[PDB]
Amino acid sequence: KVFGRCELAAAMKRHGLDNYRGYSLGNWVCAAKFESNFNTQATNRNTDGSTDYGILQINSRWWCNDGRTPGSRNLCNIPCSALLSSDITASVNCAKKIVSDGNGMNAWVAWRNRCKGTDVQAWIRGCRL
Ligand code: NA
Repeated sequence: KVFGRCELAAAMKRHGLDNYRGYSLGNWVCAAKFESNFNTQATNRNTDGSTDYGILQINSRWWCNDGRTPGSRNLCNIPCSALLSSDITASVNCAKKIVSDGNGMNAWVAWRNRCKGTDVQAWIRGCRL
């Protein structure tokens, strides 16, 4: 499913991401925009053999099991395919585990290079939250 900007914001807010670990909603919508362009079915393979899945492009090396990433840890205890669902619940639950990790949202390269330090509030403006 391809989410609308405000539709995703509301869905993320309802799942408790607004200000989770101090990161405002704008940060999460911005990350999803540049990671997958709001497409829950987005997949991208990396040179190390791992693959990123879903709206938040969660990596198979440490967070989910896709059956083809040797030495993966599956920290979110879930099949990577579950992260491609129209229901973002799984991606959100795993993201909360990731952001609590230790490096915060810096775990997401697009957020560091394209969202961090910018006016993230702009991503939820005009929305009925
Ligand atoms: Na894994």
